[PDB]
Order: sequence, then structure tokens, then C-alpha cells
Amino acid sequence: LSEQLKHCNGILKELLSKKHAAYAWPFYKPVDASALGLHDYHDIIKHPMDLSTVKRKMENRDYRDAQEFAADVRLMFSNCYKYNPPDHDVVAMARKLHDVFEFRYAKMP
Repeated sequence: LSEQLKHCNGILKELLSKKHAAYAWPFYKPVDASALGLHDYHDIIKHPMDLSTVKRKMENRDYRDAQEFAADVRLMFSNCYKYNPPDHDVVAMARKLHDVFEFRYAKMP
């Protein structure tokens, strides 16, 4: 519970760390749809999510358990898979960071 949330915080720190920065960077901050010219993004994605939002939520004790934390991290990846064609560069980066996430999440106490 507290212990599972510590494991989740460890995962989050790893996802934001230099080790994974070459492919994690698209997930660091909310998608700025206007700035990127993605004028359909918010018609297609109902629930935006990104790692800075997950971090704020963890810091504020929003997540009561691991499952709630994981749902947001997975939501972030699902948004990427929903919006972008499956052969897009950002999707290749998502698959790698998602693999990092799932393998360490599976080691939950």
C-alpha cells in the first residue's frame, strides 16, 4: 500500500531519469496541441495525461494505490497509440518506455 506507492514512485523516477530520456521526452509534459498544430487532438483524446501530471498527482497523494497510478501511466500510452499512426516515430518511443514501465511494474511488492 504505502510500500506499493513507494515502488510506483521509484518507477516514476526511473521513467523521468537520464537512462530513458532519449525516448521518454515526448511524455514529459502535457501535449501542447495548439503549439504543435494538432487542432484535432482534444477532439480525439478525452483524457490527456503525461509524466509531469503523474508526478504532481503522486506528490499530492492523489493515488491511493498502485492500480490507480498504473491506470494513468497506461492512459498516457493509450492516448499516443490512439492519436498517432502505429508506424509513427513517437509511437516507437512510446512502445519502449511502455516496456520499461510494464516490466518494473510487474515487480511490485
